[PDB]
Amino acid sequence: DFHYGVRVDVTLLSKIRRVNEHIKSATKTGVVQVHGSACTPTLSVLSSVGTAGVLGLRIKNALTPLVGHTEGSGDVSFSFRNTSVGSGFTHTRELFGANVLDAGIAFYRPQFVRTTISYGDNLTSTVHKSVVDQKGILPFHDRMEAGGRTTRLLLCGKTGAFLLKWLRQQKTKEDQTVTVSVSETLSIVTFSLGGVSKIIDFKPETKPVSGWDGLKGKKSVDVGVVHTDALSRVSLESLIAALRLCKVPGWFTPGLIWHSNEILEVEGVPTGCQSGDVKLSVLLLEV
Amino acid sequence: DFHYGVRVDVTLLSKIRRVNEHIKSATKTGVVQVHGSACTPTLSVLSSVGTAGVLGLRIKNALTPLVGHTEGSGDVSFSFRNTSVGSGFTHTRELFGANVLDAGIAFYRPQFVRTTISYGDNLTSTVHKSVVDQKGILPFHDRMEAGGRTTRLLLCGKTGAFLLKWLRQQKTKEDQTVTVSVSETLSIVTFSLGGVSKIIDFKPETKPVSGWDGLKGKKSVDVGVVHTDALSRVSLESLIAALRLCKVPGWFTPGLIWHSNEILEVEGVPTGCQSGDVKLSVLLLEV
Repeated sequence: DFHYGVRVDVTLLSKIRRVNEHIKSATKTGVVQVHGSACTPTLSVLSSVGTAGVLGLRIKNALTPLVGHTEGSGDVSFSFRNTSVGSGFTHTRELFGANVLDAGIAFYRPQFVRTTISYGDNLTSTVHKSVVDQKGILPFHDRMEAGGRTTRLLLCGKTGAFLLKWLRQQKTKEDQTVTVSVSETLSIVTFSLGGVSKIIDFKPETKPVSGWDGLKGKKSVDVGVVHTDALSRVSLESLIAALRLCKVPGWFTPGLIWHSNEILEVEGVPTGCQSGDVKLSVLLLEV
Repeated sequence: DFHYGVRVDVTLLSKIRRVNEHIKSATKTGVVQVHGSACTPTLSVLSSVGTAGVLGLRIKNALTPLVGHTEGSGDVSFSFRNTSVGSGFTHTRELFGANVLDAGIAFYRPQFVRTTISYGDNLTSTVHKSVVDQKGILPFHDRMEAGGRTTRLLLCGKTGAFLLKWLRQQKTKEDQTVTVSVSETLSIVTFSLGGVSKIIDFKPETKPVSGWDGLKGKKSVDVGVVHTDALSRVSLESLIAALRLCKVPGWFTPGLIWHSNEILEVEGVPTGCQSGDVKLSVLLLEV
């Protein structure tokens, strides 16, 4: 019983390919998910990053369901690994392949997944079957649109690169916990590790803003919003990778957000104009 | 019309896996072939090596044909690339996979190839279809058993490693032609390149021998057979790789053979006892 299938908009994925090539090593061992409404589900990839971080690439409107699916009108949630064990098959690698003509993903019994890839020469194809076994990993990203007032920071290229150079030169063989804090009194965020610190000041926006709109901005000055002092102590490896993964040239630039729920999020803030169906971020877990 | 299929003895390939892992980068872009009798065909992989060399791994008795094939009793010859263009599918990579449970290759119209792989979890599988388009590359290896008297050389580990160290330290960015010659008068083989040479002497066997049996031997002395002076001028890149590819620890050790037909062959001479169904060599083309 073929309960649910979807056709993959490969043309859309091509335009987004650059984002996938930048995060590919981090997501090779990841989890691929198909979730949201049965009508227009989201395609997303997740994977751990360093000791306590979680990457999430989420692509809306890249899928069209096949007519005659049993379970409709409500939601959908299929979660599997993109690289099945033993295999030489990486879903996202092939979904984003350059020489890909068409692609589809089917589900059936919710324990099995079939991905069909059709290559350039209108002749070569691959049909990979596997198990849907990552039900524990939820699609917990394209959410929490309300609330607003959150403590967030957006650093420019110059400051952002300088912050990264500094971070990695503190790195050793073993991981360390970095405490990141934000002062509302002084408009300052400090990175503290071992016995050294990095201080960065920012211009706080008076006007009440939401998300990142109205903080760009990032030409030569560092901007931020803060309503309570914040303090987080996250994994250094996760931080480096997070800041490196969300810096996608011609696409995203890192933004830090302090969630009410102990979580520091590194988010790719769109620098361009063709990443509307895409969200990229890394949740840094409190250590 | 499913004209011809074969079941792959993965258990046998496992025991041989070590040979495949050593030549994998050289064969990634290679050609896979199924040839010989329809009853027991040979599985082999070919690929160029440097500017003018041809690697050939050939495995006998690793295949069992499926009952009901149209064309029988006579021979078979199917030649395709192991990495189809655009794909993330390498036949040999998956045929030799560790977590492989079973595998089969089918042919049908002689233009199409299907390889079915079944992984460890008796659940994951891959079905890759492609085109049989390398008809020009013939299976020209497990042949020429007669003739005999050929000029051949077998160097020990010490001499062989010293020869390789010397070769690669002559290497530059650009390739050069190395002339390799053999003197019957003096039992000596010399490697000449640019303006430097390496001289190696060997003990020639009186007793008339065939193939490599009766020249092993390779404990601490270099052995050889020569009936006419030989001179070859092959590609240096090809020579290095050839000597490096045919040196498989616990399996093969390089042997040089001067064929009557302008061709210098670098052959993996079995060092062990479990490589009976396998032949590995590289044909060095005259430059």
